Amino acid sequence: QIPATITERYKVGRTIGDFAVVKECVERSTAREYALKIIKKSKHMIQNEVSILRRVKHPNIVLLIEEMDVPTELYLVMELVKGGDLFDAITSTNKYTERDASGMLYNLASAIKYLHSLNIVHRDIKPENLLVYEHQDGSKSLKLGDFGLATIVDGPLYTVCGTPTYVAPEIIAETGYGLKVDIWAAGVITYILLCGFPPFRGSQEVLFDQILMGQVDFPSPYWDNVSDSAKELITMMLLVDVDQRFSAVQVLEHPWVN
Ligand SMILES: COc1cc(N2CCN(C)CC2)ccc1Nc1ncc2c(n1)N(C)c1ccccc1C(=O)N2C
Repeated sequence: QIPATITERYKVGRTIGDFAVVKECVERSTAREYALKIIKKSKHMIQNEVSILRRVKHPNIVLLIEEMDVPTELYLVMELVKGGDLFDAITSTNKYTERDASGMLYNLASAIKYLHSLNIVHRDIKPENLLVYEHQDGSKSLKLGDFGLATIVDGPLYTVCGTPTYVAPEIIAETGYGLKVDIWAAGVITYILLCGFPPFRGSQEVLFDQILMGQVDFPSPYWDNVSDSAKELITMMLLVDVDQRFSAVQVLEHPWVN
């Protein structure tokens, strides 16, 4: 049901992601591959995400190319990351080396640092919203996407959202939260990369009470070969104290990411 302007210039392919749907497409003039995200409309949440996607341009954030708006849906031509999401990559590989995990955290922290410099909190940083990028070198980067929950922090936020595995304890406590919930989610992800399981796993109230306690353990034998530098960084990212918890700048300054 797609407008002529899109089909005129793009050959729409298979669905690659399923509120919205994402499809593969080929730009006819160049044969270069892109992504088409189709957001269905109701008879304010879409306006917010496009306003964010218009402002965010960063090599580690999925780029918005152009918008085609019709009454029933909104069409977004977006960058295609051909690696797939990080969730599928973690399912196939089990765990990563410290060198691979540290380079991936460098990409995530770069995107978060850029977002926080705009006072944008993502609020949905998780492996399903990270995309693995294939370089010419064979090296792989990460790109952050899906800003449907992103918002500008002009004061403390209180709305509970995000996937519980990655949700910061201040969100669960409903006492107010800001940009640093993104750092906590990045800390949980880094922890998953280094060992293959989340730091807080629960049994749904068990998981929340464990996050609120925020006791990060590095169990044997899974963490025996992991460096103390990595355990220090993850610990500083997963601090319950919002003031002591690392900012994205502090994450990037840490030796393990350098
Ligand atoms: C070949 O590329 C992919 C393959 C798979 N599948 C998964 C299923 N498996 C059976 C085969 C491999 C998946 C994805 C991508 N790519 C991708 N490139 C760009 C996205 C995006 N997904 N979608 C889906 C997004 C997903 C999360 C966050 C943002 C986006 C976002 O806004 N954009 C614009």
